[PDB]
Amino acid sequence: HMKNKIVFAPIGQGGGNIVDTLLGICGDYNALFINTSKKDLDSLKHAKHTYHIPYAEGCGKERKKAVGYAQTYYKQIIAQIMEKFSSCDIVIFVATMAGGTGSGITPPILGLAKQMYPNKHFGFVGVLPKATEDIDEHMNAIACWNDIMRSTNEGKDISIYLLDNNKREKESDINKEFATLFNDFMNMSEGVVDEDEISKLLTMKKSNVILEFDDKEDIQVALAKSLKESIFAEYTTNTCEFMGISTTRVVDVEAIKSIVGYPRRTFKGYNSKKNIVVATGIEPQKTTVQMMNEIIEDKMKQR
Ligand SMILES: Nc1nc2c(ncn2[C@@H]2O[C@H](COP(=O)(O)OP(=O)(O)O)[C@@H](O)[C@H]2O)c(=O)[nH]1
Ligand code: NA
Repeated sequence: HMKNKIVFAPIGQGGGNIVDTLLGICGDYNALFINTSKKDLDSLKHAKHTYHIPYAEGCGKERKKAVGYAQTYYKQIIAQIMEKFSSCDIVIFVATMAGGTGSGITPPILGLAKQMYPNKHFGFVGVLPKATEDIDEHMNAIACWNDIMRSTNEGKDISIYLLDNNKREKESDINKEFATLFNDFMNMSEGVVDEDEISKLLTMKKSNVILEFDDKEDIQVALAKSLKESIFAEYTTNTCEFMGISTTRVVDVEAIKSIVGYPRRTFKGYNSKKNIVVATGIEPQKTTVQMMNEIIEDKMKQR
């Protein structure tokens, strides 16, 4: 259905882990696993389709060697995706940003795919490193972000799911939680948020965030705890474009808007299992990303 409309393009070990985790939850998705490391690809649990960059191996967080291996295979990689999954409207790229092949190869491949196939929708799921990681790791994530900004009109051309490894102790938890959040998002159509409404949310440009909250505490309090604990990178703006809401019981939607952010269009529905809010079209969290430059400059001066 909506899930078969989506094809993931995980690039690198971390991005491969996330999509693999998601497929473990639900195999209704499509994915082409891209990596310089044949080892990582062979070690995947649920990869039916993989693409090993020829004559390549793991790049040990060196993004310019990743490009070295990949640059000549960019088009065929895109050929693989678009012609094997020709009936997929939405191509979501998934990559960690501090790595070598995820960080260095995703922005050229994404940017090129945009130009070759203009009428498909493109998403980017990126993962910000922990603050304790070193200069190179942060320099890689800055370079990754900037390459995508420069290739997508500052995030305006694509959907952005921005994740923060600082928000959890284990990277695996980030993997599990996002995989859960995205699939719950996709299952909102089970008064219901319809598929076209889910489609609108999913394909909305700029930065998207998915939130779930409990029905114990007050809803303003309950959403506040979700925002604070969100695996997504923090946003400082107070508006968004489209908002999806699917809850177990009747809720004050305006309270949700005051806490999560004010949308110009809302889709509301009900489900029997989760209380989920999706904010889409949030301005790309450049402020949160800018902090990496602060880490770089503070770690640099330590030397
Ligand atoms: N959330 C999450 N982050 C990861 C994972 N693996 C790696 N990372 C992050 O990405 C960086 C290493 O990227 P990795 O994907 O292993 O390198 P790549 O294969 O060259 O893209 C580390 O600094 C981590 O911050 C993962 O499985 N989950
Ligand atoms: Na499912």
